[PDB]
Amino acid sequence: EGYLHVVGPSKVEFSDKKGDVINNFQGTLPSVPNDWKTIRTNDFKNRKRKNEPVFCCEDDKGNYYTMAKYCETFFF
RNA sequence: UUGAUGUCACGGAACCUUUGUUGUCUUCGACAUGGGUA
Repeated sequence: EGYLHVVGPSKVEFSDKKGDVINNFQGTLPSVPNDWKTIRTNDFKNRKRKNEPVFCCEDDKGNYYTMAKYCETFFF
Protein backbone atom coordinates (compact mmCIF):
# COMPACT_ATOMS: atom_id res chain seq x y z
CA GLU A 1 0.00 0.00 0.00
CA GLY A 2 1.25 3.46 -0.88
CA TYR A 3 0.78 6.56 -3.03
CA LEU A 4 1.15 7.22 -6.76
CA HIS A 5 3.42 10.12 -7.77
CA VAL A 6 2.14 11.14 -11.22
CA VAL A 7 4.27 13.87 -12.80
CA GLY A 8 3.09 13.52 -16.42
CA PRO A 9 4.72 12.63 -19.75
CA SER A 10 7.40 15.28 -19.38
CA LYS A 11 10.63 13.65 -20.68
CA VAL A 12 10.59 15.02 -24.24
CA GLU A 13 13.09 15.53 -27.06
CA PHE A 14 11.98 18.04 -29.68
CA SER A 15 13.45 19.61 -32.80
CA ASP A 16 12.73 21.64 -35.91
CA LYS A 17 14.36 18.93 -38.06
CA LYS A 18 13.92 15.18 -38.29
CA GLY A 19 16.29 13.00 -36.28
CA ASP A 20 17.02 9.29 -36.28
CA VAL A 21 13.92 8.16 -34.38
CA ILE A 22 11.54 10.28 -36.46
CA ASN A 23 13.17 9.26 -39.75
CA ASN A 24 12.47 5.58 -39.00
CA PHE A 25 8.90 5.89 -37.68
CA GLN A 26 7.19 4.05 -40.58
CA GLY A 27 3.89 5.88 -40.69
CA THR A 28 2.15 9.21 -40.65
CA LEU A 29 3.11 10.99 -37.44
CA PRO A 30 0.20 11.75 -35.07
CA SER A 31 -0.81 15.21 -33.93
CA VAL A 32 -0.06 16.50 -30.43
CA PRO A 33 -2.95 15.47 -28.11
CA ASN A 34 -4.86 18.00 -26.02
CA ASP A 35 -5.07 15.85 -22.86
CA TRP A 36 -1.91 14.54 -21.20
CA LYS A 37 -3.73 11.41 -19.96
CA THR A 38 -4.50 10.05 -23.46
CA ILE A 39 -0.88 9.83 -24.69
CA ARG A 40 0.35 6.33 -25.51
CA THR A 41 3.72 5.28 -26.92
CA ASN A 42 3.81 4.12 -30.54
CA ASP A 43 7.26 2.63 -31.18
CA PHE A 44 10.61 1.79 -29.57
CA LYS A 45 14.17 3.07 -29.67
CA ASN A 46 15.52 -0.51 -29.46
CA ARG A 47 12.99 -2.25 -31.68
CA LYS A 48 14.78 -5.62 -31.55
CA ARG A 49 14.78 -5.91 -27.76
CA LYS A 50 11.64 -3.73 -27.46
CA ASN A 51 13.20 -1.71 -24.68
CA GLU A 52 12.64 2.04 -24.43
CA PRO A 53 9.19 2.91 -25.85
CA VAL A 54 8.64 6.39 -27.28
CA PHE A 55 5.74 8.55 -28.47
CA CYS A 56 6.45 10.33 -31.77
CA CYS A 57 4.27 13.17 -33.04
CA GLU A 58 4.21 16.39 -35.07
CA ASP A 59 2.55 19.76 -34.48
CA ASP A 60 0.90 22.10 -36.97
CA LYS A 61 3.85 24.54 -37.17
CA GLY A 62 6.39 21.84 -37.95
CA ASN A 63 8.09 20.72 -34.74
CA TYR A 64 8.78 17.02 -34.10
CA TYR A 65 8.49 15.56 -30.59
CA THR A 66 9.74 12.30 -29.04
CA MET A 67 8.41 11.59 -25.54
CA ALA A 68 10.58 8.90 -23.93
CA LYS A 69 8.95 8.44 -20.50
CA TYR A 70 6.52 5.54 -20.03
CA CYS A 71 6.69 4.81 -16.28
CA GLU A 72 5.35 6.65 -13.26
CA THR A 73 6.40 6.17 -9.64
CA PHE A 74 4.77 4.40 -6.68
CA PHE A 75 5.84 5.38 -3.14
CA PHE A 76 5.24 2.78 -0.44
C1' U B 1 -31.97 85.46 15.98
C1' U B 2 -30.37 91.99 18.02
C1' G B 3 -31.51 95.77 21.75
C1' A B 4 -30.83 100.89 21.25
C1' U B 5 -27.94 107.87 23.53
C1' G B 6 -21.59 105.13 21.70
C1' U B 7 -18.96 98.99 16.82
C1' C B 8 -12.50 103.09 12.60
C1' A B 9 -12.65 95.49 11.84
C1' C B 10 -12.53 98.42 3.95
C1' G B 11 -8.03 98.22 11.88
C1' G B 12 -4.62 92.99 10.02
C1' A B 13 -1.11 90.52 2.28
C1' A B 14 -1.30 83.34 4.95
C1' C B 15 3.32 86.12 4.56
C1' C B 16 8.51 84.39 5.00
C1' U B 17 13.00 80.22 3.69
C1' U B 18 13.79 75.48 0.20
C1' U B 19 17.68 73.43 -7.22
C1' G B 20 12.84 67.07 -8.78
C1' U B 21 17.59 66.23 -7.36
C1' U B 22 21.67 61.84 -6.31
C1' G B 23 23.57 56.91 -8.11
C1' U B 24 23.31 53.54 -13.17
C1' C B 25 28.14 51.80 -20.33
C1' U B 26 21.64 49.86 -24.62
C1' U B 27 24.58 46.08 -22.91
C1' C B 28 25.35 40.32 -23.92
C1' G B 29 26.86 32.17 -24.58
C1' A B 30 26.09 27.80 -22.37
C1' C B 31 22.13 26.48 -20.94
C1' A B 32 17.08 23.75 -20.85
C1' U B 33 14.28 18.99 -19.59
C1' G B 34 13.58 13.84 -16.65
C1' G B 35 14.25 9.53 -16.92
C1' G B 36 15.94 4.72 -18.98
C1' U B 37 18.16 -0.50 -18.25
C1' A B 38 18.90 -4.66 -15.41
